Amino acid sequence: QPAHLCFRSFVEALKVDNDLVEINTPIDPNLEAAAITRRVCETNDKAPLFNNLIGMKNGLFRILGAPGSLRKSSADRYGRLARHLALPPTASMREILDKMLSASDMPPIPPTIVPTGPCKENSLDDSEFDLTELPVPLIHKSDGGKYIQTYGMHIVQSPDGTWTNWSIARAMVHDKNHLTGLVIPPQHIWQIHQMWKKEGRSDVPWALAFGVPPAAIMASSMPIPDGVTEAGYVGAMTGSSLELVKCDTNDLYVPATSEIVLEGTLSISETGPEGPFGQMHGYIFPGDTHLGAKYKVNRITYRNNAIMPMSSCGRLTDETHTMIGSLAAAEIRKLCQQNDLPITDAFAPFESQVTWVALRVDTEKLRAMKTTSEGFRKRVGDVVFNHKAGYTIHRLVLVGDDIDVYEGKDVLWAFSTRCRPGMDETLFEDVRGFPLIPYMGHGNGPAHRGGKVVSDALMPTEYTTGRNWEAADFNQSYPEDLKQKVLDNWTKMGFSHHHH
Amino acid sequence: QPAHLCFRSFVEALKVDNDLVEINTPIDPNLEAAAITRRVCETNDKAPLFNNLIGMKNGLFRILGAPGSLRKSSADRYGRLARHLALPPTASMREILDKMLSASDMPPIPPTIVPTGPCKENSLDDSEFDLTELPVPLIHKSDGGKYIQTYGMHIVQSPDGTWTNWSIARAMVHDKNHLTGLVIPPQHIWQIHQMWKKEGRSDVPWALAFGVPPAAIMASSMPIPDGVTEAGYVGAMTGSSLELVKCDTNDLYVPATSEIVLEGTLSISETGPEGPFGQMHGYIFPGDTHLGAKYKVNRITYRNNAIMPMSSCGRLTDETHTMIGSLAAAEIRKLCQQNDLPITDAFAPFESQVTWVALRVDTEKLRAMKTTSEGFRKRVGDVVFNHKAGYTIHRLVLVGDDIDVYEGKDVLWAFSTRCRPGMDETLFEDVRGFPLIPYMGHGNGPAHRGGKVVSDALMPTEYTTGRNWEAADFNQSYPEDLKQKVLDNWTKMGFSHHHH
Ligand SMILES: Cc1cc2c3c(c1C)C(C)(C)C[C@@H](O)N3c1c(nc(O)[nH]c1=O)N2C[C@H](O)[C@H](O)[C@H](O)COP(=O)(O)O
Ligand SMILES: Cc1cc2c3c(c1C)C(C)(C)C[C@@H](O)N3c1c(nc(O)[nH]c1=O)N2C[C@H](O)[C@H](O)[C@H](O)COP(=O)(O)O
Ligand SMILES: [K+]
Ligand SMILES: [K+]
Ligand SMILES: [K+]
Ligand SMILES: [K+]
Ligand SMILES: [Mn+2]
Ligand SMILES: [Mn+2]
Repeated sequence: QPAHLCFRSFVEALKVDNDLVEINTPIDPNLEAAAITRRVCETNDKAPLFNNLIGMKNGLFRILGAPGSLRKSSADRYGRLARHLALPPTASMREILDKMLSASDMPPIPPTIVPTGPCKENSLDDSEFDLTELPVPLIHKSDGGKYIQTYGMHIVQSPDGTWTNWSIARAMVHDKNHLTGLVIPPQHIWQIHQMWKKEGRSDVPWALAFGVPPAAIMASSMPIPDGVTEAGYVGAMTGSSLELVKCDTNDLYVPATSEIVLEGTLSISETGPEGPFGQMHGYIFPGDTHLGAKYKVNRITYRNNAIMPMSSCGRLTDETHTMIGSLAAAEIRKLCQQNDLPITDAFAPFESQVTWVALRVDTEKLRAMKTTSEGFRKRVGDVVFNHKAGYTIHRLVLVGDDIDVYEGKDVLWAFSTRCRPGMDETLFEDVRGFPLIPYMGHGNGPAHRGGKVVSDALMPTEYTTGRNWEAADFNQSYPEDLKQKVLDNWTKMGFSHHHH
Repeated sequence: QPAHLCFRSFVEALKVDNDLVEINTPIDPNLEAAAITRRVCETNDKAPLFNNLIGMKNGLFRILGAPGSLRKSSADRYGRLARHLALPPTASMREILDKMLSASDMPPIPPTIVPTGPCKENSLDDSEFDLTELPVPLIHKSDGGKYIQTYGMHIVQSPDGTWTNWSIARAMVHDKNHLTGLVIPPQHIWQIHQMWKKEGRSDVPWALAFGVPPAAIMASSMPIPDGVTEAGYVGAMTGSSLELVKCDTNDLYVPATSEIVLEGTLSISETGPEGPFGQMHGYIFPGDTHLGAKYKVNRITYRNNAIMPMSSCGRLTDETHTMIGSLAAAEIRKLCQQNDLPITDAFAPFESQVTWVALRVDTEKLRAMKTTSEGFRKRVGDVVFNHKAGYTIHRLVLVGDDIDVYEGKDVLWAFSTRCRPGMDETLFEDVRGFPLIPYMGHGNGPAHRGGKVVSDALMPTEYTTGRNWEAADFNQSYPEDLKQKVLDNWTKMGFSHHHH
């Protein structure tokens, strides 16, 4: 099976790419696996495959860390991401985001039901598993539980059967047969939970699939629109219908090659302690436990020699930056274009801990609008911050055509030099805030409202007659024939490879 | 003579450090020298010494580019700066800034007058030079003139003789015997010019010395207090009295080993076209010529085989970032401590294009003040933004004890995650602004007022009971014995030098 359609094939692809280290000696799931993974993420090293987990029993489980993290070289920086999508490993960020947006103007390709697949190779009923006995990792030293769920896909369906959502949301082991996790607005798992709660008749049929098709975990991490079934979007994106098999104890459908599948229910009434968790902005507040949603597990099915993917998230750079930030940015690009705003490109700079999105403006288009910074800031911020795709993002930075939004150094340059503090910004206090950001949920103001800003790093003439500066840099402040002469004589004179 | 006391010795020190490239083939001062220098600055390469300048006549002149720029390795990153001050080349930023502040609580060491020195080896009178015939560089393609003055020291004295100031301010050739340049408030050259203008009797006696003692050019770049003679400050800092020789045509005194000396007058009445210039924020606005101050040159004296230092300034990283930003930060640290604020460290992040200063707070001290973010922001901003040492700085970022302000990644992390936009900031509109920043002088609001902000990246409990988080990073989220185990097994497992 292809790497983008089968997680086991994806692991082999990373091996073959010399982007994997197989660790075959015993590693403790209590902190050690995650500490190695954290080190990998902080240094852009090879992904670790832990083949010998202390406490693995009857095939459950190996761990792959850092599945969507960065590579060290510039040339294949995003190569792990590319391998989720059948793209060349030297793909740029723009190419990866365009692949994830491509299905937005295509008919869905609904999934294909097959009678079995590798995820049915083994099963454990209600009397045969205990989630507290599996080698679930403790990811950070102060975490409030063992976070089994950092890179699986929650599967829930609307009561009327018309929408089946696939998403990533964290969950931890509560007891032998229950998890607790985050289910918060405006996320689709929460929106669907609310529909079940309003109907009031039963708990939500649920499945959690780990080691799913890499293209499916990417869509799981992307804010595609309300009511759109991720399976059909991924089918469109990849050009192929995804093969799904029915759960044994409910009527949901899971990827046939899922490594591990939990089947059960998401309660419409019960809660349980959840968190704290070391999270995407780089923090853990020890002892900050709150009540989260509660899931009951009725059945586990799994592949022979099952592998659980794990994100050891926190400070730069891991899946919470490369996937959450970038895929929100992509959806924000599209949303702005659909609202007739002249946005060409969007990216969440890693240096902002993916709390900012830089929006590259087609300033020829802007000039024809004959508008002003105040008006334009307001319009952009009303579109993005009143939509779900803006949820996680607290600062939008508008930049002109000379800035590459995929390069955080240039975004930082433009923000620092072109946006006058106060005057060139509009604050938004009556929008949904992201409470996970420390300055929200642990800050001075309301955890769930406000704290957002549009910062205009367009210069005045970009609205009127055109750019009226040149950069004071080697590229822009010297003529071409001089530049080339300097480059050609560089090593001759005494001064000091693209792949490496 | 020691490197920190003699520019010629400094050049030799860079050679010996393998931090120089001597270019002995012909290089054009029209753009080529500066383009090589710009490339060096953008890549942290070795400093270029142009020994064969097209148009050099009778010893005037060789050029040394990038005299205070960065080195490529992390271990001796600031080594060129260290060599201005007799510090080891592996000196940290904190050590360099502490050396520049050290004379602030020492008695001055006034200079020593000697009868001659190397700067008198050659001279040209009123009938023998023409500034338009010297190999003055064109630094950027759209510059409004040939900027002879990017790394010399202007020397002016108060009318009453009590204060002699040394400072860097840009100047360009106007004609055969005049320069034009920036002389703007609140800078000391402007403050002294105003005193002469108020007296109204004559033009200001002036000298411009190039290739001065490296320790003197550093103090020239630092906002030491009003009325304090830089020579005596440098004498205190270095522990030695600086040797000065009298000018031939006025009664000012220049460093005895200056490479090149211009003697004349700064007009109290005349102006002339000046700029545009590719400047420290990375921009040039072509055609933006304004009237600047006018200097008359009566005499040139110079060393045999004179070398003119040159800053090819613009985008990161050059002397305008490493010296202007850092030395302002140092003075701001001191100013805050003198006003009883609990600041331990200050640095202008390069990523902000040196428009921000991050202030590290001793949060034990802060807690004992029993204050609030609003009050504390206000107090810090009133102290810094109403002083000259805050002139260039438009954003102050307050951070707690866990942030290393010398590491821009950590400053960016804390600003992005701990400061709520709007709520955690105070805008200052009734302070002096820095008009050179594009969003000031070419922006939407008054070029000379406002546009400043204090951004509080202290968390709420840092004012009350103490830090209540741990970072979700390898250092803070794993116990010590685990960390060391991981590091010790790193290469054994399969994963991947301080000097490199
Ligand atoms: C890639 C990725 C995404 C997320 C998460 C993680 C990773 C690795 C964790 C490591 C598990 C950390 C956790 O904070 N986490 C997470 C989460 N969204 C939540 O509601 N709850 C969460 O606990 N997202 C983001 C969501 O996946 C996206 O916002 C997506 O858009 C949701 O899908 P949908 O509602 O649009 O269908
Ligand atoms: C290191 C350095 C400092 C400065 C400059 C440059 C370099 C390399 C130029 C490349 C020439 C660019 C120019 O923008 N420039 C410059 C300038 N200050 C100005 O009033 N005018 C200027 O044109 N400073 C800053 C000043 O040197 C300091 O602010 C110092 O504090 C002044 O001394 P004082 O008034 O405190 O005595
Ligand atoms: K999704
Ligand atoms: K602006
Ligand atoms: K000075
Ligand atoms: K704050
Ligand atoms: Mn969805
Ligand atoms: Mn001074």
